[PDB]
Amino acid sequence: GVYDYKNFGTADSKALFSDAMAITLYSYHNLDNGFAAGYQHNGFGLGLPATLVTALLGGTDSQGVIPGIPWNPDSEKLALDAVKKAGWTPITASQLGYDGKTDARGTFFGEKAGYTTAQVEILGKYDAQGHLTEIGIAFRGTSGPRENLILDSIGDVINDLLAAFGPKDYAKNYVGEAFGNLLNDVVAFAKANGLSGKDVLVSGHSLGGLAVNSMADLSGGKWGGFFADSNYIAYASPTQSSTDKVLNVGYENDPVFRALDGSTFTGASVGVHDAPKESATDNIVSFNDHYASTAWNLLPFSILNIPTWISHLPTAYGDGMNRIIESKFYDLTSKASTIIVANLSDPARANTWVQDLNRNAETHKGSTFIIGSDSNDLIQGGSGNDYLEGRAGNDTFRDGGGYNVILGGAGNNTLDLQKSVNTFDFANDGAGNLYVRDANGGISITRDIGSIVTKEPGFLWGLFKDDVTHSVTASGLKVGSNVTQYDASVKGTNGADTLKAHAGGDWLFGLDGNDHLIGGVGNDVFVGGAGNDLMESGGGADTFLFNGAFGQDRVVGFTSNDKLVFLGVQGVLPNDDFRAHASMVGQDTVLKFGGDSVTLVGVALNSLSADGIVIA
Ligand SMILES: [Ca+2]
Ligand SMILES: [Ca+2]
Ligand SMILES: [Ca+2]
Ligand SMILES: [Ca+2]
Ligand SMILES: [Ca+2]
Ligand SMILES: [Ca+2]
Ligand SMILES: [Ca+2]
Ligand SMILES: [Ca+2]
Ligand SMILES: [Ca+2]
Ligand SMILES: [Zn+2]
Ligand SMILES: [Zn+2]
Repeated sequence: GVYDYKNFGTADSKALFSDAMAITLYSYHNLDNGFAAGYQHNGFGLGLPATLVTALLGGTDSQGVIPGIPWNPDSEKLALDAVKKAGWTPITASQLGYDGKTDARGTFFGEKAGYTTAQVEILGKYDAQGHLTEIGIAFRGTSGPRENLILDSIGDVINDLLAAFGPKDYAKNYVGEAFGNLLNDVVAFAKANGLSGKDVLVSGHSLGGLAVNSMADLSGGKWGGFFADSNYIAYASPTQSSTDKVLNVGYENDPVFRALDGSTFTGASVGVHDAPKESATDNIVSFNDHYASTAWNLLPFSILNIPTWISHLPTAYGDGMNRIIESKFYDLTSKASTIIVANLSDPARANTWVQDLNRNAETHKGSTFIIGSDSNDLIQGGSGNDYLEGRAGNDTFRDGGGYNVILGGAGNNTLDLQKSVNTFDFANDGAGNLYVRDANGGISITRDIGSIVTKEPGFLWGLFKDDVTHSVTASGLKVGSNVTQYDASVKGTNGADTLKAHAGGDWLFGLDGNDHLIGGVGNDVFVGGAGNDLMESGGGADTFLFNGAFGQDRVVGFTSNDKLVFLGVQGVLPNDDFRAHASMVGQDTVLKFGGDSVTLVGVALNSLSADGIVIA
């Protein structure tokens, strides 16, 4: 998964991420809440006020209205209830033995000149018996003194800030300067409660995220090395530490995210700065009204241009990346996966297709994950391989080709093929998968899509209608009661079956259990399913399709004109080809995808070509 961290598995890494997000949002105390609500209801026509940028960078004399920043009067309680719902309670000064200042929210403040407006939340997570089990440190970074955020233009302010982070280790030393003594008290408190460094989660967003990287960098030498083994997840940070400790999460179109290289100001800092970085998630797109709009994108992309900070806002971090976490596709992803997250206002969502525009970013490689919202989305996949997730709402999908998985989710969902139904083949395994194969051979596996919309240029049956709506049934595609019949198939059971294709060619659906699939002289598509399946070509131009936890399969009689298709399988890195997954065991080629494998019986590895092994 994209948020894998150290050596936690997929699941623990996800629980870790979800906690980092919760304590990070808590540190802002709903700063952007009224703004996010306004954008969601109305769109981004009014753009983004300079006052919001200065608030994000400099903090607030709170809590209440600020010009151009709509204020939710329940900002504070909403935020506190939320962090608690996530399992976290602020720890008091008194619990810490800390002699310094906390305000009425229980927030802690920086300790040295230049750092006194810096903020941090110290939170505890407790088991059902009320024993402390984890400590959360959520940095809320500031630039320093507020009156310095209006002395020049907002663009000068931003530009000067960035140029100041690297010289004299300003960004590196930040947490040591601001919170050096507080963090000593945290060590003592951790130890008295039987916690070590591994039980501490450190997070924060922005200058907060810059603080997370600072603390990582300081963790080896300060506080007796106690936090060296701590968990560091930083959101939308301009900087990256020189350790291997920090998971730097951000949107690729967030102009603050990765603005600096380490903490070094470069020629790209004020432009597009989308070079790959080891600690970073490089290719997560926030598909919001700005990213989507030609008008908003007229000016060159730059942090110095305030509208672009729309993609920096913390509410869309929490909302969008939680949907990644909840995704059915989550365990297919990895750190550099291209993930497009539906982040449009209610107005834009009605008429805008969520798609990878690849705007202001290096060329996206490998498969694309598009994650919808819980409302009605319009989702467009590209001509390569796509994983499209509708979630709730009535969603409409389009896709331009390749191999795809399309998950309608709850609701009444539609796949609009934009082409004649005569250019497609439809198969159905009776277990909720409808397969859609285009005229070039590209297969989509679809679930929970009840309508297919075709475009017929000629009259269908003499009967029907440029756009034509077919209803997906157990027995075929229905218009009223025209049938487009499913391709011929043989279906098994969830036990061990032998299935035999007819000479004409059959989709063979093994399903669960260890199946024996006997193709014939014709063109078969083999779907062994779960279990360890033995699949025999039997002649023809055959396709073998692997999805999910497909087991340990054996393929017999594979030739040049046959094709393997791996779609929604484990262990695939962007632009892996088959060689990355291939080895010889005896006279057999073996392809491994996580703990699943295909053995090509009697096939020499050197005899194979990438064109017959599709890795999506
Ligand atoms: Ca990128
Ligand atoms: Ca596609
Ligand atoms: Ca949806
Ligand atoms: Ca849906
Ligand atoms: Ca079976
Ligand atoms: Ca099977
Ligand atoms: Ca065959
Ligand atoms: Ca199998
Ligand atoms: Ca063949
Ligand atoms: Zn306990
Ligand atoms: Zn056999």
